[PDB]
Formats: sequence, C-alpha cells, structure tokens
Amino acid sequence: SKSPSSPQAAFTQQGMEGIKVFLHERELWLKFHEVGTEMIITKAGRRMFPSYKVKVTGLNPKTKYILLMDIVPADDHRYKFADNKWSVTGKAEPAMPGRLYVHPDSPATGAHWMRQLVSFQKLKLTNNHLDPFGHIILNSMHKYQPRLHIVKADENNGFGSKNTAFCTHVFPETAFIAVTSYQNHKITQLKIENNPF
Amino acid sequence: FTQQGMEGIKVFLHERELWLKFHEVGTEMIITKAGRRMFPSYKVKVTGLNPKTKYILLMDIVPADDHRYKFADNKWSVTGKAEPAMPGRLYVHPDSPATGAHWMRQLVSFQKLKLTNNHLDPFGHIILNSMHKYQPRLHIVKANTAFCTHVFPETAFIAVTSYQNHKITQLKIENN
Ligand SMILES: [Mg+2]
Ligand SMILES: [Mg+2]
Ligand SMILES: [Mg+2]
Repeated sequence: SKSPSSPQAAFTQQGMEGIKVFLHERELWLKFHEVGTEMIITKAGRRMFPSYKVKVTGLNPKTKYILLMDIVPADDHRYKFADNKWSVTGKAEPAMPGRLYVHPDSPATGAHWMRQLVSFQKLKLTNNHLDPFGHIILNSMHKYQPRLHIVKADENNGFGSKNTAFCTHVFPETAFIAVTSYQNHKITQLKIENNPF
Repeated sequence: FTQQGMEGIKVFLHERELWLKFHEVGTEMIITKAGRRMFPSYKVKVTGLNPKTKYILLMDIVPADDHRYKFADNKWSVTGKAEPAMPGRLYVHPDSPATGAHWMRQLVSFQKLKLTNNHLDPFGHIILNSMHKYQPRLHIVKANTAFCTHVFPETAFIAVTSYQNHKITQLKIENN
C-alpha cells in the first residue's frame, strides 16, 4: 500500500487544537486508494465500504460535541474509466450544496465519543437529486472527499452561541469516485474478499 | 464550515522519495541529550497563500499512537503503552512572523529543529521518548485564531537512542 500523494489536512479553531483523529483500518483504506476507490450510489442509497470510522482523542470529557461528516468534491472534472485507467473526460457538473451526515449520538460528551470508535457506517449515498431522506447526494463519475467535522459547545455547554468552534479533518485515502456500477475489477474484488459477512 | 482565506493553501513535501524509502523500511530518528537534527530533514514548498499577509509557520511532533516499541528479530513490534501524548513544545519557524509571498518564494526548511531525550532541556528542543512513534505536523496561522494543519504520514517515525534496523546499520547500496 502506497501512501496518498496528498497530506492529511485539518482546519482548527481555538479550543479545538488539542484534538486528534485516527482513521480506523487505515491500511484497508490504503489498498482501495492504491487501486482508486469507488463507491456505489443508488436511488435508495448505499452505505459506504469501507465504512468511515475514527477514534478521537483530546476531547474535553464533559464538554458537549457534535460529530458530523460531509462529502465534498475533490476536483472539478468528470471521469470515465477505460483501458484500466481513470481519465478526465470533461468539467464536473456543479451541483447541490453538500448535505451533512450528523452522527446519531450527537450531542454527546467527549467522554462518550472517546470511550469507543465513532463509526459512520449508517451514512448513505444516493444519485437522486430529489432524495426525500436527507441522504448524501452525489454525481456518478465524479471524485469526492469525505470530511470529518467536530463542533464544540460553549461555556453553558449548549450550541446556538458564537462561542462554538469546530475541527475539520481530511484523510486523502478516503477519497473516491462515485459510481452507478463498479468499473475497475480490482475494486469489485477487494470488496467481495473483504466483505465482513 | 467556512475556512477563512485558507481553503486554497497546498503544501508539498521535499525529497519525498527518500521519506518514502525510509518509511518503507521504518523511519528511525536518533534523539540525544544535546539534540539531533531530523534526518531526513523536513522541508516543504507552500502554495495558495494570500500573496502577502503575515503568516506564522509552526511544527509540532505528536504521538502517532500510544504503544511502546521493541526492535527484535529484525522487526519492530508493540511492547506496551507509552508515557504522555502532549502537551509538548513547538518549533516556531525563525522567519515567522512573515508574509505569504515570502513563505512561498523559497523552500521552508525546518532543519534547525532538534530532538532531545532530556526532559529538562533548556534549548527549546523537542522532547521525545525513545521507542515511541511520532508524527511531524505542520501548522499555518494567518496573522479568534485558526490553524490549517498538514500531516505527511510518511514522515512518521520511531524515536531511537541509536539506529536499530540492520537495513540502516548495514546499509546495502545496491539493495534494501
Ligand atoms: Mg550528540
Ligand atoms: Mg546532527
Ligand atoms: Mg548516533
């Protein structure tokens, strides 16, 4: 497994700088990344595989935090897959402001979040731009970067103030191309032989 | 989630192939009481800055996990749990505070940074514990404060009091 040519990046407001995030099963992610990761989108919605899970440290144990995820474009291109290669075949079709996925345990104390793995498996991806279930909407054959966001409560431990602050974190190895069906046989194979079932 | 004049910023790791080779073996960095420079040295090209407003460039070195490591039978392994994972000290780049175009004109070198194993060091060197894995981090602050941070995972390393791997100590030129 190569490492991604892009550094991990993070944007952090004061009060968040002690926090650290660790990608669960990073090597597994590196293998898909190496090949070029694809995620299937349907009208009903598909969960991601591999699923995005993180261990968090450095949270204030009884400050309240909101954990959420969004999936933003990584570039402005359409792609096609021919001759076992991804090529740029034109300009990305600008779309929705990205929806959020909020972790269902939010709001919660740092103690709660640090106690185990924050998992986002339940997050679903659709191609339907009229989705009525608040699923994340994506464009087939476009590249996307998942982002972690952590929101901290204020002194009264309650959001709605301007004394809230956030971490934003990006693992490059979790980037992927959305697809209505798999293109690279290696992706299709990695998923069958890593299928946790 | 509006990052300020900062979504455009990109960072590029210098002499990266060397970091990759060394990362593939398992990067080791010797720490001493007087303090050792990092090898490989840490240098980056910075792009996408507001051409000239004042920025401050920092580096910290933080735990990449919580394990203690042993090196046995030509291999690293987990062996226990580390001591403290922060609060730590920083290296503030000497050119700081300075301007975007300035920062962008020549490679930003962190070569003067040193690593010591003396918990009572008076020279501002970064204090590490041997046989613990660490992760160099780059922090950028535009002069209510906010950090853009860049982490190159291939610069992670285990801190040692002397080189361990025979692939380093018995360096084979036409091999690895
Ligand atoms: Mg010495
Ligand atoms: Mg030296
Ligand atoms: Mg020595």
